[PDB]
Amino acid sequence: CPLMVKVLDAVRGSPAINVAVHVFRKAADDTWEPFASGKTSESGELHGLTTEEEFVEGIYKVEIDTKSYWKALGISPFHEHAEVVFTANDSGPRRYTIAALLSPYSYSTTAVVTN
Amino acid sequence: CPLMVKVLDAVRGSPAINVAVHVFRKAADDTWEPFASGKTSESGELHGLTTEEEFVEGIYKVEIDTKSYWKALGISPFHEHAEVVFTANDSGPRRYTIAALLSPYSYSTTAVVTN
Ligand SMILES: O=C(O)c1ccc2c(=O)c3c(Cl)cccc3oc2c1
Ligand SMILES: O=C(O)c1ccc2c(=O)c3c(Cl)cccc3oc2c1
Ligand SMILES: [Ca+2]
Ligand SMILES: [Ca+2]
Repeated sequence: CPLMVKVLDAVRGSPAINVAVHVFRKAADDTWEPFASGKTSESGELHGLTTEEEFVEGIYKVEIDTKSYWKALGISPFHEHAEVVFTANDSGPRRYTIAALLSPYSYSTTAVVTN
Repeated sequence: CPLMVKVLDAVRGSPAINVAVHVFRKAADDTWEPFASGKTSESGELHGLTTEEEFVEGIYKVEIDTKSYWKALGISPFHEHAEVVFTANDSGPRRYTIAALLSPYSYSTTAVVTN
């Protein structure tokens, strides 16, 4: 599991459960090709998106469907989605966690990259 | 101007100066059409992107070129850019400040919307 996504809710103080997440990889023609997707679990985590063999160097986009999340909770949101765009670089063994903390008019994201 | 962008640097505790910002608007064919662009000043602020006439309803994407910013400071950062995607003016004109706070492996963004 080289890529995991974790989503937290800053309003309710909880994991963000059942959030749709789509991962795309940038193609040679600069378009975004679907790569993996899923919904966060009760812990706010989305595991099993990809494998070591599939996850090659490149530019990836993680789109978190925050608008649908807030709407399911009855809360008025600002963003259409949260988008995290990054380069995967093979500098020895690495596992990537893309984490996001959501509020209705703000989000924060960090990368936790470990060996 | 109804759209302002402000960027801060969380490593230095300073405005993020000379950050390139590109704004796109979703077209009727669902592609991202260029809308406006500029760069942050010595205060970290970007004024004058657009006008009340040009800033119509739509879905907008504000791309903040964080990688180019860090690279100019001699730092290899994680993200390619920070992306802020939102529907604007759906209930009439508003003024939007899109703020971002940058670190090499993380960013936060918030919107301040006023009438
Ligand atoms: O990976 C985890 O377990 C984990 C735990 C805590 C956080 C967290 O508090 C956090 C904050 Cl403030 C801002 C932006 C992203 C974040 O991501 C996290 C991720
Ligand atoms: O518009 C301003 O003047 C302004 C002032 C402070 C902040 C700020 O601290 C801040 C933080 Cl912590 C996290 C994410 C976005 C932010 O945007 C700001 C914007
Ligand atoms: Ca490389
Ligand atoms: Ca409308």
